[PDB]
Amino acid sequence: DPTDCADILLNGYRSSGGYRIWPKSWMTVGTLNVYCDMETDGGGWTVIQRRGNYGNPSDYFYKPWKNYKLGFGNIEKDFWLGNDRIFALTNQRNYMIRFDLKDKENDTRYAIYQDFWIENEDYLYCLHIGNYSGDAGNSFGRHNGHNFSTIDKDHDTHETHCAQTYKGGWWYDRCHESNLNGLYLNGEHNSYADGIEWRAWKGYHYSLPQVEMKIRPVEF
Ligand SMILES: CC(=O)N[C@@H]1[C@@H](O)[C@H](O)[C@@H](CO)O[C@H]1O
Ligand SMILES: [Ca+2]
Repeated sequence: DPTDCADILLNGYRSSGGYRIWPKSWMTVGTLNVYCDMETDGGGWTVIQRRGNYGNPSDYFYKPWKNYKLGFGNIEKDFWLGNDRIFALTNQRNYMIRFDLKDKENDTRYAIYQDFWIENEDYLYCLHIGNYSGDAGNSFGRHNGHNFSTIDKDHDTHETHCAQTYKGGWWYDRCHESNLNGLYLNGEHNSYADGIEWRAWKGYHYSLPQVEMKIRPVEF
């Protein structure tokens, strides 16, 4: 019955954690276990990505198209939900995406983008995002309207292979201002922009230790 975490919240469940949901497209992707953040600004957020120090290698997110398509990781630790699943959820209705970022000093920033959705695999999971708001700085905006790229599939608009240079699966442009699926370098680093970066806040030489991407219906 519940199609996402907002529905789960409206049904009375107030605690954060894993829940089974029935997206409207369950006939194809099936039911899914998702992590629901029921605390941030009222709750009802379905988490689609998370980075943290959970024991996985620093290059854990350095995976090919197939892995990003199907998803990988544990929803209670660091993971990527899966593009087919993200497509299924973002298309069942209108969602906004929220980015929660935290640095090593435990300070935090967030960014909200309305009308968040991606197209299906045939269209290379092209990204769509609306207006920005928040205090982290608008570093995801430049990615609007770009294809998804991975180490084995260059779909960006640069002469080089953005994914191989910056190490993640992302909607690379030429190449990025945000790189949340990059290497887990934990803090300051000399290498150039290949860690978990959010340019508008910490520049290109600081890999955020903890980040999360989560969605909630606009009509919440
Ligand atoms: C990590 C990254 O993509 N840095 C690019 C830089 O290579 C490019 O020359 C410049 C053009 O303005 O824009 C930056 O955002
Ligand atoms: Ca290229």
